[PDB]
This record gives sequence, C-alpha cells and structure tokens, in this order.
Amino acid sequence: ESKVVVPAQGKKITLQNGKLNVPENPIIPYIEGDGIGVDVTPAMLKVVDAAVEKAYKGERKISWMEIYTGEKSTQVYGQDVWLPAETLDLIREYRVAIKGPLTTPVGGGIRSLNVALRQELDLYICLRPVRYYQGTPSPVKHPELTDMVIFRENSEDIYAGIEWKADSADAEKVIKFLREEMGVKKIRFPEHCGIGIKPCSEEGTKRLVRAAIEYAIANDRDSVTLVHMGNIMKFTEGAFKDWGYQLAREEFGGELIDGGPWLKVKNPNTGKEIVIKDVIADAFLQQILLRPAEYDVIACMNLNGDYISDALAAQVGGIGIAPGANIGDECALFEATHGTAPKYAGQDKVNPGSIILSAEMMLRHMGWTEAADLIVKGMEGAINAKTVTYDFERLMDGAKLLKCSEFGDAIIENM
Amino acid sequence: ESKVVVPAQGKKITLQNGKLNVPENPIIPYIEGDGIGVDVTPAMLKVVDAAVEKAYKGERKISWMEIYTGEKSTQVYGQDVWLPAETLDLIREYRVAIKGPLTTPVGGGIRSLNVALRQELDLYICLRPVRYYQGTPSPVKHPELTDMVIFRENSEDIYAGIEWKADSADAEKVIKFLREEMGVKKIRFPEHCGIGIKPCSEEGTKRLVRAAIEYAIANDRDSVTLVHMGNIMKFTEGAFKDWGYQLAREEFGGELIDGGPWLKVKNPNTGKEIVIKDVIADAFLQQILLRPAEYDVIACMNLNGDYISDALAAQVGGIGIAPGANIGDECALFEATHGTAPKYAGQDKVNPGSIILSAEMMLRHMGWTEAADLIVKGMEGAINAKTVTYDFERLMDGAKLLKCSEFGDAIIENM
Ligand SMILES: O=C(O)CCC(=O)C(=O)O
Ligand SMILES: O=C(O)CCC(=O)C(=O)O
Ligand SMILES: [Mn+2]
Ligand SMILES: [Mn+2]
Repeated sequence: ESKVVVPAQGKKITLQNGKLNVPENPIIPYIEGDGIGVDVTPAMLKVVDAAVEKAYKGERKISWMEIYTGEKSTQVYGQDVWLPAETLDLIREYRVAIKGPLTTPVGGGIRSLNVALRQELDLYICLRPVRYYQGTPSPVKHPELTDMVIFRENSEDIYAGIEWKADSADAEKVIKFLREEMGVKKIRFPEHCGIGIKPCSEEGTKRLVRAAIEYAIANDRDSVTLVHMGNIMKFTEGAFKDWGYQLAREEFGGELIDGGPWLKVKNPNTGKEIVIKDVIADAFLQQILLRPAEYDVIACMNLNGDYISDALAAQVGGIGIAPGANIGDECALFEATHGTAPKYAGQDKVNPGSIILSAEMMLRHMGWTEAADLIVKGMEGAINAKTVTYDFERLMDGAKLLKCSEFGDAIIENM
Repeated sequence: ESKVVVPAQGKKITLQNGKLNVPENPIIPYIEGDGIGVDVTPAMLKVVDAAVEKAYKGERKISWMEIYTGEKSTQVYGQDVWLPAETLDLIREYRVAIKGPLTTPVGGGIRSLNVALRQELDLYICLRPVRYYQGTPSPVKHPELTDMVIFRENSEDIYAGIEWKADSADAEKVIKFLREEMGVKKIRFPEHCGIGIKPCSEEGTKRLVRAAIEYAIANDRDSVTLVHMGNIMKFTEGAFKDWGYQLAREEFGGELIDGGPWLKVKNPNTGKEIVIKDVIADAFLQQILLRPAEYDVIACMNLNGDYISDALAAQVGGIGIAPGANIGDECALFEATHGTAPKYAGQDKVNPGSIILSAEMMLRHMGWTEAADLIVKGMEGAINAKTVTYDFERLMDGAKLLKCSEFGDAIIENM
C-alpha cells in the first residue's frame, strides 16, 4: 500500500491548452534525494515557503507532498524499490515536482535513475540556465560575461542506454549483422568489442529546438546557437543542426543573414532580430571561455548538453549552485544538479544553492514569478554579502562561513 | 605519374625492434596544409632547420619532401584527388611526417581527411600535450597550473564514421533489426531517425592505455587518469575504464590504493608511485578548471579526447599554439591542430606556434631532443618577450605585433 500522504489542504495543478492552471494552494511532490539531499531539501522547503509567503502576503501556500526515488525509496518500500511506479504516476498527475540529488546503485544492472525519470516521463527538455552571481569565487577572469540558457535534448543520443557488452552473444550478433548485412568495415577490432547506438530523430530534434526558440522569444534573448559535431557525425549531430535550422525557417520565419548559414528570427513581441547560428561542439567548449558574451540560448543533443552545462557551471563558480529542470508536455521535474556527496550527508554543511535555484525555476514555471524573483534576489544578496557555505568560503578571504541551513536563512534575509 | 620528388641528399628513417633508426640526414615528408598552411609551414621549416643546425652544429640536416593531401592535392593531381594513395604510402614508408591544417570539402560525401589519415595509417594515439607558456594571454586566473598530456584513442568511438541517414533504406534496415531482432525499445522516435554506431574494443583500449602508462613512466609523470562516461555508457566508455585499470594491473604491477578504485604503478626507473585513477568526463571538464594541478597524463576515448584537448588548449591561451601528434606502431604524423582560417591565408599573419610545437614533438620523437629543447626554449622566450602575432597581441597591452614569419624569427632568436 502507498506510504505517500496526499495533503488534506491543497489542490492539484491542472493542464489546459498547454497552460498550467495553478491554484493558490498547489500540492507539490518532492523527492528528498540521496546523501546531502537530507541537508539541502529542508533548506529549500524553508526558502521557498518564505518566498511564497512574502510574495503573496499569505494568500498562496504550497502543500508539499513527499514522494520517493533512490536510496530512501528502498528504505520506505523495500529492497528492490529504487523507482516506484507511483512516483512516475504522481509526478505526471501533479504536473510539477522537485528533487534532491539521486544516486544509482552499481552491481545490480540498474541504469541512471535520473535518466529513468526523464525518459519514462518523456521530459525531453533539460533546461540549464547558467549565469554569474557577483561575489562568487570563479576560476576565470570574467565570469560575468556568461549568461546562457542550455536546452539539452533529453530523450535520445547515446545517453538513451542502448548498448551491448563486449563478448556477449548480443554484441556478437549486432556486430555480425553490421559487418555482413550492412557491410560495415570501420570497426577496427570486431572481437571483444562493446557496441552502443546513437539515435537522433527529426521529431526529437524539432521539439527540443522549438522549445529553445520559443524560450528566446518569451524571454527576449539575443540568439539561439545549435551546438553539434556534424562535421564528424553527419547523420545524427549534423542532422540535428540541419533540422534545427529548418525548424527556424519553417515555423519562425527565419531569414538568411548575409550568405548563410546564420538566420534571423523576428521576435513577434519585441521586434528584436534573434540570431540563429551554429558552432561545432569542440570549438564551442573553447568559445564559452574565449567569447562567452557572444552566446545566449543553446540548443544541443543529450551528451553535448551534459558537457556544456557542466563546463559552464564550473567557469562561473556555480558547480554547486547550478539550477536545472526536466520539462515535458505533461509535467516537469526540477532538480539539484550536483552529486550526492555522501561524505558530508547530515552535516548541514553543503551548498543548498542548486536545489534552491531549481525551486526558483519551478516557481517561475508555475507562473509565480514574484516568489521566483524573491529567491533570485535573496541568492544575489547572500552571495554578494559574502555570507556563504564552505565551498565558496574556502576560495575566498573575508567571508563569513555559514552552515547549509544558515545560508538558507541568509537567502531569506536578503529577499 | 607521381609529382613527389624524393630528395637526392637524404636517407629514409627505418624501424627496428620498435625503435626508429634515424640518420643525420632524414627525409621528412610534409603536407603544406590548406588555408593558413601556406603561412605557417614556411615558418615551421625555417624554425626547425635553425634548431637542427644550432643543436648539431651542421652535422645533421632534414631533407624535406613535400607530399599532398587536401585542396593542394586536387590542384597537383586533379579534380577528385583529395588524399592520394601515395601519401598514405609515403608516410608509412618514411616513418615520420608533419602537416599543416587540413579541411574537408562538403557536398561530395567525403569524410574528414584528418580522420582518414589517422584511421588508414592506424595512428591509434592522438597525443596532445597542453602546458602554459608564461606571458600567454589566458581567460583563466591560473593557467600555469595546467600541465597535462592527452592520450586520445584515435581508431574507434562514434568518431569512426559508422552511421546512416534518417529515412534512408539502410537506416530503416538497421532500426528494424534493432527493434525486432535485438528487442530494442529505447529508440524514442524510430521514424526519420538517424543512427550512429559507437564501438570500443579491449585491444583498442589497451594499446592506447599501454602507450599512456609507458609515457608516464618514460617521462616520470605523476598519474594517469582514465576519463570516461561509464556511468551512462557502461559497455563502451565503462569498458574502456575497466580495461584501462585491468591493463595497469596485468602489465604494470598496479597495486590498490586504500579501498579502491585507484591504483599505484611503480615507475621502474625512478621508483615514483604513479597514480592510476578515473574521473567521469563531464565532471572532468569542471575539474580541469577547478583543480588542474591534480591531473597529468590523461587516457580517454576519441570524442572525449577531442573535447578535453580543445577545452584545455583554450584555458591556457593555447587555442592557436596547441601541438599534436598521431602515432602508430609503424609511423607517425605530427600536425597543426587549429583550423585553416582561409580568410587570413597568405597574409603572413596567423600564429605558427601550433605547427612549430608539433615539429618540436616530431624532433623529440626522432630522438633529436636537443633540437626539440631549442624550439621549446625559443617559444618560451618569444612569448615571454611579448613579441607575438595578432592573436596574442590583441589580448595584451605593451606587446610588439609580429607577422607570422617574424614570430618564427623571434623563436629562432630566443633559442
Ligand atoms: O545521469 C545521472 O545519473 C546524473 C544526472 C546527470 O549528471 C546529468 O545528466 O547531468
Ligand atoms: O576532424 C577533423 O577533420 C579535424 C581534426 C580535429 O578537429 C580533431 O579531431 O581534433
Ligand atoms: Mn551532469
Ligand atoms: Mn579538434
């Protein structure tokens, strides 16, 4: 029997015509998260409640409902229950949810729980905005020049988990087929060879890129850059870029800039000419360091998005405070983007900034922009005040060391 | 008939027992390179000749022999001759060669010429050392903490070019096979879907990792880090890491550090305990910025190596002066690692640092360490003297702007 308790006071968010109908008392499912989730989640709940209370003068209030996934799920439902069917059902049913870091066990043949949540709920958009918060200790000279929003495709690519182990009967079978029936000759060593499949479809590419362009329009952003490795992988990465440009032309009236290949899409609200361009992935990893100001909205495939998001987070000193969201047509799951750091679990020491900023994204997604704005304001003030957790403090001089919970309070105090 | 002229004075380098027998007058094949290759190659030839002349007091002298690949090949041999069979033969025959940047044409269905050279000559090691040269304008605060050597697997991975176009009969065939015979269910959108294959074998992984560990030993390096995405791709990237550790144990007496998974390999010459460790690729892209001093020799797959090498080059301000080598058991091809920048071709303006430093690697590979040391010394002095090309100069104050050829002279002057 389920151990999830539906809040007595609270109402389910609904979806109508692609628009969320959020009540003043929405029930929001939340997954504590493994390791440090025990530290960061309480801080997030308190910070969000304060922002909501302050923004709407007590008129609105979230009814938090704990659901399970990960190590805590096994402890609540038993041995092999890492991801309960009800969790997938509840997230879909309640439309909006948030979670702390999750870890996948090894030895049992189970694949990434984070990816499982994304694929099973068809949350095809991994949204990762990366900006700099003044006062944050950064390894680069000008982190303030970084203000990007990453639209990472979440349902395809090698990240889809389609592969076979070297020497397995399946691997031999696939390799045999490829060589004998497909005439593949580029497999350097066919024996003791692992094989993975990388899929990329037109519908997959277009729904991701459509969301990216719509975001640029809605937020009056300057450009959308299709990042890919099409020079090497023409049929997957290359097709992604091709379909991205095609979508811009076919659905957003994209016009040619100069002799190509860049396009300009007129923002139907501001009249701003949004530039649609593309950069080879490896070169892009250099350009984010060398010319960050030239980039804004980024649209890319699963793996590249994972790399780009992490690299960007690192350079702005946001490795531990990078917000993230997994959005689909029916529901959305916001999440802390860092690991579980089990060594510090329960020490009330880690930075709750990531999950808090992800809650900021959640609030904005629900249409509660005032509360979201309050969290952004609190984070900016706390960081600028140099009242921070150990991860920031250790890289700074003249900073006040704060516990995880205390930093949560600092954010509230700066709202 | 061939238009390659074998130098009258000069002798072929030979290979015996895995050791190169280099004469005092070795014939070295060289490919000018497209675009700026017309600028950087002459500078390289002059710099190398000066280093050789100075190091060995006129006793040794390279007999340069021009061979063709790329745009210049089509002009020398005709319309469709992008990569002549003789070029592959000559490089193998002469054992050591160098080349300027190469570009692959689009529209003719031809794949990367750089990859073609690597795969066809089985140059399985892409060696990319990345260090900082004092005085180089860098986007990071402490580029001097970067001193790494990248061992990128060069014959496998998605980089192998095994793929089929969306809607092609072949793609449909493969997808059908995967779904109906392999029972694959993770292909989100089977229609209008491009497909790529990612292979990774035990022999491929081990020969790359073997070279990496041997390099750490020969150069008394502190550690070898296996970089991979095994948490997501268990059978390719994960297997790579597994085989890498296994090789360390089976062939280099690797011992367990603490409770694992790190290993220590005793350097048989210095007694130094070389640490063998591993880091997930996305996290590694963050760690190179946050904790560069903790890394040294890196062993990774093709694609990850491409990303890591470019990211590292960018952070030390070496985007245009990053050396590179493609090494196999029978021959080796050193190369400028940047693009062709056709806009500046012939303007004697671009930085010849990349191809020159690659020539430094070449000289060292031939056992001519004195000459190689002279080039390193010249580069360090020229850069530190602030007498540099536009790409450096534009990011600095109080620097003397030099043409490509002039920077070549500056290097010589600082030898
Ligand atoms: O894949 C996982 O298990 C963790 C989530 C992750 O690192 C990501 O894809 O960014
Ligand atoms: O692949 C090419 O054509 C250029 C060489 C390259 O960028 C590389 O693999 O680093
Ligand atoms: Mn990640
Ligand atoms: Mn490259």
